[PDB]
Amino acid sequence: CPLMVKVLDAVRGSPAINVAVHVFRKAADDTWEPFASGKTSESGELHGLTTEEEFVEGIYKVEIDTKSYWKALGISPFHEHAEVVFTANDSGPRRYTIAALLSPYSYSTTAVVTN
Amino acid sequence: CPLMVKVLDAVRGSPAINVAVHVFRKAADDTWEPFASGKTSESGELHGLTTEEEFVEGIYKVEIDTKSYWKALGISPFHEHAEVVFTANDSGPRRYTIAALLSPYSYSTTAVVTN
Amino acid sequence: CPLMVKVLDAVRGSPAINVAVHVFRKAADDTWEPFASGKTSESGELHGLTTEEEFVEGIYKVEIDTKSYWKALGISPFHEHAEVVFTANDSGPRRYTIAALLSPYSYSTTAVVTN
Amino acid sequence: CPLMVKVLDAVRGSPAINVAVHVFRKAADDTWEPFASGKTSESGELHGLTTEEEFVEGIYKVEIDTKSYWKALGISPFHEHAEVVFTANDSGPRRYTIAALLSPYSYSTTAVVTN
Repeated sequence: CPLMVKVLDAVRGSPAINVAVHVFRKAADDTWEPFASGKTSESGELHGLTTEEEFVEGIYKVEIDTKSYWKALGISPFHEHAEVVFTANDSGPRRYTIAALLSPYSYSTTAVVTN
Repeated sequence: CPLMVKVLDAVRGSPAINVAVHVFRKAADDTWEPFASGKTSESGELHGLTTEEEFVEGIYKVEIDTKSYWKALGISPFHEHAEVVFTANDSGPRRYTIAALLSPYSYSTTAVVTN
Repeated sequence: CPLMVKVLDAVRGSPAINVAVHVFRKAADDTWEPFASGKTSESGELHGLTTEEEFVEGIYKVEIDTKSYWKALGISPFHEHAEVVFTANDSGPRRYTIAALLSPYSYSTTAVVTN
Repeated sequence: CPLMVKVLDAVRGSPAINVAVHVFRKAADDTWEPFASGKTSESGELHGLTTEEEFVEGIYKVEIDTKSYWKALGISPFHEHAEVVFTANDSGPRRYTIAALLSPYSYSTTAVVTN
């Protein structure tokens, strides 16, 4: 499991369920190419985005579609989406978990990098 | 300013106004003695809690009454309050800003300490 | 599993391992009585604090011993501990997860309440 | 002040000084056009990015160059930058403060919007 995304809802105190997540990898010409995507589960998690073979070193962007999430709950949001941009490095630990905690006008994101 | 408290509302993207704050200082007998209190202004800031003279070395607890804030807005939140516990002035006088960012089921708190 | 605690380290991007956690329940005379305690595991989680039978409605305090955590890593911290105070209510969902994200001068805490 | 950016360092408990910030605005062709840039002062604040006249309705991206900040301090962080993407001024002019709180493997961002 090279890359996992976990999302929490700070207003309801719950996993953020059915949130669209898009992962991109930066191409040689500096454009962002679609890499993987999915929707978070009932546990707020998104598994199976990629494989060890495909997840090579490079610069990745994870876009979490927070605006649509809040709108589906009838709550007025600030951001278009939450964005997490990072370099994958083979030097460090092998599993990346991108965690996000969502409020209508604020979010935090943390990388948990483990073996 | 020896001690300032600032509170923001992450649902509205606004200062958190009229938030009650109580400060305690640990006494010689290990009990929490009342030290100062007040409420946040329209800027979400609380000034004038204490003075350079009165704000001696000690262990302090800043209780931010988040439940009363949310309930006055007609919201049922998770926490009773946010509690911020820290040693102050152990290396001489510092200026402390205790900030808090509030959501119904989550909060963050940060200290900014200047010499 | 009525109550679980999960702690993350924002500096290292890792679970916060071997963090002491103390849970208290408020007594009739307003004092805090020890209720349960433990240390977080290699995954940053603390399971088995209590049982459904013992975890009755009431006001609880969870103290996460952040100062000792940072000192064991050789990093200079601000807070004595992180404190999470809440009322357990049988009305809502049945499992409480108290999550905390730690930095030397800041922390956030979120309640994830699920069935 | 139409747009202000404020950055804090959660390791030091201090303003984050000399942080580069780039603002982009989505153009008619869907590309991110450069809009304004600057760097945070000793207060961790960045003023004077734009004007009431120039800060028209649009989708804006505030890129906060967190990796360069940490590397200038001799630290290897996780993220490339923190990106804050939002529609502005769609209901008339507002004053936006975009705040960010930085840790090597985590950040939080909050918008405070006033009329």
